[PDB]
Amino acid sequence: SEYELPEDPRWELPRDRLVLGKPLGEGCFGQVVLAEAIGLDKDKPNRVTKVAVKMLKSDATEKDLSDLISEMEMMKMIGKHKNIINLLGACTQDGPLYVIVEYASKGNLREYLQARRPPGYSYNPSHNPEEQLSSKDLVSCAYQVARGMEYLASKKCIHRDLAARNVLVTEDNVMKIADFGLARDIHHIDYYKKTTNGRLPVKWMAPEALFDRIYTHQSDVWSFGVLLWEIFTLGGSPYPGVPVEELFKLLKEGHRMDKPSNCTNELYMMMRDCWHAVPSQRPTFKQLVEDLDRIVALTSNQE
Ligand SMILES: */C=C\C(=O)Nc1cccc(Cn2nc(C#Cc3c(F)cc4nc(C)[nH]c4c3F)c(C(N)=O)c2N)c1
Repeated sequence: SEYELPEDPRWELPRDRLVLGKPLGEGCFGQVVLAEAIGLDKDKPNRVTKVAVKMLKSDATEKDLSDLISEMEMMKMIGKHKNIINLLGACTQDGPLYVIVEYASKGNLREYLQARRPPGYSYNPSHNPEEQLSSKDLVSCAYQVARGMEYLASKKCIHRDLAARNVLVTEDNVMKIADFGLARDIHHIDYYKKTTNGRLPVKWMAPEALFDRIYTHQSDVWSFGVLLWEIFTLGGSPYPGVPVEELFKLLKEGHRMDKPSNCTNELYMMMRDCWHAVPSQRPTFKQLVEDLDRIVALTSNQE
């Protein structure tokens, strides 16, 4: 009420049409709760949709608020795509700011993959394992992420933290890139500081991002290579046993993670190409999409 929150009639949802439910997850993407929205779709005003609702914490500063507004406005400018988390609406009047986005019921991609490990990869940590993925399913996962990044890059959006923990999976097994709308911090950052889930984002950074804080579409392609490695280890942890100060050394001297046990030579070579030392020599997302499209069609669904 103290601030001028922007009301956009095309996106604004009355507060009374949002039935809030349980908090979602452990807060990696903010204070997010599950909800049911009534009549999100103006042609179907009596139908309910499950949605995720982002809000600010109790300790939120004016900086946290401006960031959430900016994230909302950035999602509008980027537009809709099947393979990103899409904006569905917002509540800016008669209460705290709510930003309403698509709900992904199967967790992030790392958790999705780990729960589908065969009991025979590292162990399956889920107490209720889910059915194993085919080789085609895994390549299709990579294809969908590539398609989401190709769309984001076409809108001049650089993700800067592309990783399996930032891909969410819907009930229909659609991959959606998350947390792309975020303004870049104006301060320098700590290379050793984990997120709230304890991830160590330096292991997804291209060397030019590591050493000189240069982020481009080409550095997202490097991260995509790390994500491909995460997919074919079914949620593995990159650079196992390598401390940060080692990692800096190792990348400079030109080594790269070893191929996952269950990964074709062709997909490993795509990983290695994404990890070209020279940014200009990496594939583009346009090329990756085309190549993964072809690989999906040729990859067996039988094992
Ligand atoms: C740190 C531990 C932790 O909480 N991990 C974790 C993993 C997977 C899923 C969840 C819970 N969860 N969060 C979301 C979300 C979201 C979301 C927004 F609210 C707003 C966004 N803007 C942009 C550009 N991306 C956004 C985004 F992903 C969801 C969900 N949408 O379904 C779930 N289930 C917690």
